[PDB]
Amino acid sequence: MGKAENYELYQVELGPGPSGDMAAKMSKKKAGRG
Repeated sequence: MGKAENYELYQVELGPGPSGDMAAKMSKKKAGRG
């Protein structure tokens, strides 16, 4: 059975980086005191 093969593959097909579009864009936008 499949879990999310078409799920993650769909995200990588939409934006560029898979884990670089949700917490990374918000980490630099609101980092300041890190």
